[PDB]
Amino acid sequence: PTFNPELHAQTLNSERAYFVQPDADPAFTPHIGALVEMLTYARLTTLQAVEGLPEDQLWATAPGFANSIGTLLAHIAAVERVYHVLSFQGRDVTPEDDGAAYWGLTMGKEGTAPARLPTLDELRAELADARAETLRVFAAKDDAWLAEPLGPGWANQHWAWFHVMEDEVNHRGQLRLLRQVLA
Amino acid sequence: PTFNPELHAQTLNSERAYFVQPDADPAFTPHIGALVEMLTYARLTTLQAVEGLPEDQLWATAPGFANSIGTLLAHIAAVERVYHVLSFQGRDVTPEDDGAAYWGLTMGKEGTAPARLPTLDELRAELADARAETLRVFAAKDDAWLAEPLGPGWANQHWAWFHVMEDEVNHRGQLRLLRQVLA
Ligand code: NI
Ligand code: NI
Repeated sequence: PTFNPELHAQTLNSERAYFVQPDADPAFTPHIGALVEMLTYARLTTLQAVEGLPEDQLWATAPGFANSIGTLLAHIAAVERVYHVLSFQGRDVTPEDDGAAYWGLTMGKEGTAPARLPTLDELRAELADARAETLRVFAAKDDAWLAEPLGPGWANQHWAWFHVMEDEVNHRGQLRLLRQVLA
Repeated sequence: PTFNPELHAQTLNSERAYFVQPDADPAFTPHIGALVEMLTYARLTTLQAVEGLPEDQLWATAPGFANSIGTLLAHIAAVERVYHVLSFQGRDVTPEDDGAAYWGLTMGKEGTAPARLPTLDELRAELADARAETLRVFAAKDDAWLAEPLGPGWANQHWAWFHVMEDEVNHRGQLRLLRQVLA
């Protein structure tokens, strides 16, 4: 099996979003399944935080908030893209080889900037596309894989994917405050 | 067995902090073990965020930041205390029965305020004390328990403890920005 969205939370407006069910979906082994639930919840809460945002506020900053909502959304997707390289391809990321991801990763300070800045819809599409790739690969792996060190070292697979989730939540806390300042 | 701190990350300055090892500690069943690792990592990162903070900044606010660092640290501990009630005792929390926790939970707006505000050391002691109680109880439970609905309903045990971790990380993102504004 592959990821079936109907077996996971699709909205925060349901009791499903408040259950972590590691065996919900036969596409995933148990620890991987638990990660999928957590990643799903983190993404639903990121999207709720920016839902309805006036588009003229997307790149706005404020005192104490050096990174705009758009910058943070680019960053969240880019961290996932970076971990596809570290976790799935097994190599370190560089600005040479991974320029777009590196730009997102570094809040636009390094790497390769896009030709024009993305719209909010494009940012959400890139978030979804990154996540689709994660879930594709997760369906191919098992919990023994999750215990392995990363190819480039210094962490294990379980931590790496936890970190993708945790960093999203970290920046979503920031997004909540910035939106409130701007709006 | 009960929680042995030597079997878990004790510092962010070690490769141990970047491994999630659900079977590290015989005190815990696998999904519970994974939560413990995640909760541990979240707490280490909260403490790093406030380490060395000048104490005169503890209750300071700034434009866009209605909740001070002290308020957020009180909140993080209080959410854990609230979940001890919901998860372990099996009842809803009220301002009548859980006044101190309710004050932390609500950023000081409801509930029962302390006689005087805590110092940074006291805030960290309360964080540690709350966590000790969590780990005590986790050693008594198994993964079947983690799948159960909460007694007061609306979530499962697995989600509840995930949420304690995730909300900490959310507010730690806020703490990072506030400290940078003040300092
Ligand atoms: Ni980040
Ligand atoms: Ni909170």
